[PDB]
Amino acid sequence: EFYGPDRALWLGPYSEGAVPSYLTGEFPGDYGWDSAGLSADPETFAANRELELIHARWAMLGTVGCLTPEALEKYGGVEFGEAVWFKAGSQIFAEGGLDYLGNPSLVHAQSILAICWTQVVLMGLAEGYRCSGGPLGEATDPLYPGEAFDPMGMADDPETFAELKTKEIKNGRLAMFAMFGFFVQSLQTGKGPVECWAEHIADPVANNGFVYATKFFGAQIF
Amino acid sequence: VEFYGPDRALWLGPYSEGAVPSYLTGEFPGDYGWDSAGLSADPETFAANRELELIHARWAMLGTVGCLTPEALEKYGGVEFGEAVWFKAGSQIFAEGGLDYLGNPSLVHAQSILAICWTQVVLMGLAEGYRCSGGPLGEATDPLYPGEAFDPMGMADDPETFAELKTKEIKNGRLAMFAMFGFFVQSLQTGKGPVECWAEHIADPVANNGFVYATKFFGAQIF
Amino acid sequence: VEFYGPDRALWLGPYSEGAVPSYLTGEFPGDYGWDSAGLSADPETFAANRELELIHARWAMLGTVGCLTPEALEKYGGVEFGEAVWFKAGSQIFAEGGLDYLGNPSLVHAQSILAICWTQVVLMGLAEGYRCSGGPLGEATDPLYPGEAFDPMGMADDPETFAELKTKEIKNGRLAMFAMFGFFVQSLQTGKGPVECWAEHIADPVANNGFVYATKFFGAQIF
Ligand code: CHL
Ligand SMILES: CC1=C[C@H](O)CC(C)(C)[C@H]1/C=C/C(C)=C/C=C/C(C)=C/C=C/C=C(C)/C=C/C=C(\CO)C(=O)CC1=C(C)C[C@@H](O)CC1(C)C
Ligand SMILES: CC1=C[C@H](O)CC(C)(C)[C@H]1/C=C/C(C)=C/C=C/C(C)=C/C=C/C=C(C)/C=C/C=C(\CO)C(=O)CC1=C(C)C[C@@H](O)CC1(C)C
Ligand SMILES: CC1=C[C@H](O)CC(C)(C)[C@H]1/C=C/C(C)=C/C=C/C(C)=C/C=C/C=C(C)/C=C/C=C(\CO)C(=O)CC1=C(C)C[C@@H](O)CC1(C)C
Ligand SMILES: CC1=C[C@H](O)CC(C)(C)[C@H]1/C=C/C(C)=C/C=C/C(C)=C/C=C/C=C(C)/C=C/C=C(\CO)C(=O)CC1=C(C)C[C@@H](O)CC1(C)C
Ligand SMILES: [Mg+2]
Ligand SMILES: [Mg+2]
Repeated sequence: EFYGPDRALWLGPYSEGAVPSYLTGEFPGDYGWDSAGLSADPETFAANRELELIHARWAMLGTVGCLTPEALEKYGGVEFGEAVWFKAGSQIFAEGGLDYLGNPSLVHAQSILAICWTQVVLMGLAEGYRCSGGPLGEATDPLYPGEAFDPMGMADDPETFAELKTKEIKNGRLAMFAMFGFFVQSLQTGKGPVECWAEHIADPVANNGFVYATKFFGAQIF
Repeated sequence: VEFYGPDRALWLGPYSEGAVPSYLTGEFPGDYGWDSAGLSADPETFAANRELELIHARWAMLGTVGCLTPEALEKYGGVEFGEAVWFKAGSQIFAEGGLDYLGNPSLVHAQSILAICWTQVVLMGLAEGYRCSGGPLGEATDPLYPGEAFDPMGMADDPETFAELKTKEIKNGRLAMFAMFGFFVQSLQTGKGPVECWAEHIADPVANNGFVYATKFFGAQIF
Repeated sequence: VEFYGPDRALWLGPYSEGAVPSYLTGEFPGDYGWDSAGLSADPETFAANRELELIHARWAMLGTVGCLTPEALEKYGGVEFGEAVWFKAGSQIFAEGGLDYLGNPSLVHAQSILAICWTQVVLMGLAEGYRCSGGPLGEATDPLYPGEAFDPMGMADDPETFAELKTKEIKNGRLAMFAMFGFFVQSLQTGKGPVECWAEHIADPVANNGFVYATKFFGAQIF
């Protein structure tokens, strides 16, 4: 019910008139949603599927990456320089630098210029290998190469492969949706996601988003 | 006719001849031959953008009247709202007394934004669902012009005047969208309501115009 | 030899083939095979985007020289402008005496912002009309390369050097657009002019670089 003509659509029963002809159920995540007609061209639709999933993979890492140090500081008694994700980058400018987990023996980076231009070379080469191949194999598929990147062979079965593609893109869209939550939540409340959540569950009727509705993405206008 | 077909009005007047794409043929309402960014070269995308544009235009038409009415009512009709300016109207739900319609505490008198929010989700969620796939008030025969229960006075029964009404609708809407964009930037830049801006301007148009606030970037006084 | 056709230079160097869309074949200037978002898969849109890009590149090329000239002239040529920094240059029309060209009160000496604005509307309005459909300086034979009155020195008469000049034009223009993007973000972040940023940087590059302002979001010091 996630592929083919009898798949799930993005409006449930009210989908009978809101699914374009080119969204036929072939690709993962096809809920028949393209109201803006941005993927009518088959080549562009291929590009947007590549844009979407690559984003979804970064968001999946992002939600765990943003929540982990804040959850470790608030519930694991760990002492980071800055454990909140939107302030975490700034701990490179403090005295002592960026000590991993607060431990000065771990990483302990002192120069943002080294962090920056090391990432440029590594990610520059790594992304170059993604489009045209490199040390860890040939780029047989822009999203699912599954050579060195499927060591446990979880994509070997063609039938479960089709279902795993669905699980990947649905969890990824949830992660992207959450990362967008982090962004506006941080501008609006000024606090980290863990702290936002904790404050909310304590008094959900009083600790929700509408408390900050008088600000425009942080800015207190009017 | 001068709003359809090959001799219709174009978006550059006489300087148009060389700035009209081949796929803008004069078929749909509002076709002034303007798609310089080639965003509607695909016929299917063009179909979506016409639906986006008109659906926007209908919200803008309601918006301009919706934004101006309580402010015009307060400034010239002596009505006492909690917040009569559109961009401050939402905040009245957090004020004491809540959202009193027309200022009357016996009208609406809403106290909970959470109730306003999740009521609109259900009502608009179904209403938009009925728009794409039909529902209680008929079948969604056309994404923009169903005209069943939504043409009760049958003004679209004549094919010729129907074509002229479609033109009037999309032109008034683009004017409304263009005006709502005015509301947005005027509020960020001046901080006042549209009615007050209009009144202040005609008082001294040479001194009360936009360039007084050009040193601010959409409200922010940078540099 | 290496900027057109199948053996041209691409936007990822050796890692490029397999990251070049089928519709980027080497025919047009600047074709490094970069359209990862597939925004130009449609031939007609791709035609529009090439016009958007090049017209921007020409405005950016004029922009970089226009933004750097008064700031470099004021700080290194002993010239006294009213406001020599580009993002402050527009505001000098609101000061007393107005916009004196090069600071000399006998040059221009504009006093009305409304006069500058609505003269530009008429002049640029007609000029852009002449660009799409032709006019006094000839017919619009080509949307980007008319080369009638706009190639008086006939530098594009040789077909081979024309092909190379087209390449140089788009590469210098993309650098200018990329640089203008630098001006925009640099001014929001640092609050200083491009020349002064350059001068401050070369004095102590390890301490006078962008990361000093990384805690601000395009000017705003949030968090
Ligand atoms: C003959 C001259 C003629 C000209 C030049 C135009 C030109 C235009 N028309 Mg047409 N029309 C003309 C005749 C006619 N029009 C129409 C019917 C229409 C219609 C329905 C519409 C147009 C629209 C437009 C605009 C669309 C292009 C654009 O956005 O450029 C503008 C781009 C620019 C770069 C101009 C800006 C210059 C300005 C000085 C910038 C200001 C500087 C700021 C202060 C600095 C900013 C700072 C930063 C930080 C923000 C454009 C101004 C459309 C419109 O209104 O969209 C806006 C539209 O919807 N025209 C008819 C009836 C048949 C005509 C009769 O001859
Ligand atoms: C479908 C559709 C149909 C219509 O027809 C048209 C349409 C409506 C337009 C269209 C709809 C489309 C929609 C809904 C679009 C939505 C897009 C969204 C929300 C994208 C979100 C993506 C967000 C990402 C990648 C976040 C990555 C996080 C990282 C990096 O991995 C870090 O956190 C890294 C990190 C960590 C982990 C810790 C910190 O310390 C430091 C930093 C660097 C911040
Ligand atoms: C039916 C069904 C069956 C399946 O079997 C399972 C299923 C699929 C799950 C299920 C489907 C269910 C469906 C359709 C769910 C639909 C949910 C919707 C639309 C809910 C809408 C929520 C809207 C909200 C909270 C508004 C937030 C605004 C705030 C507060 O924070 C601002 O302050 C706004 C604001 C302001 C004022 C200023 C800005 O600066 C910042 C921001 C935050 C933007
Ligand atoms: C043509 C073209 C060709 C090229 O090739 C490419 C191109 C250049 C891109 C392209 C050009 C495209 C152009 C010009 C795009 C312009 C877009 C614009 C301005 C759209 C504006 C739309 C805005 C809307 C719907 C307003 C809604 C208002 C409401 C809702 O009713 C309320 O006020 C509701 C409301 C609220 C919520 C607050 C409360 O207090 C009460 C009230 C006031 C009623
Ligand atoms: C290989 C090769 C071969 C050919 O033969 C010749 C060749 C082609 C030349 C050559 C090609 C080379 C290649 C591939 C070059 C690659 C270069 C790259 C990727 C450069 C990386 C740069 C990254 C930087 C500095 C980050 C800057 C951001 C800052 C700090 O200044 C902020 O403040 C961040 C910031 C924040 C945090 C808050 C916001 O508000 C504002 C901003 C500014 C965004
Ligand atoms: Mg044109
Ligand atoms: Mg030609």
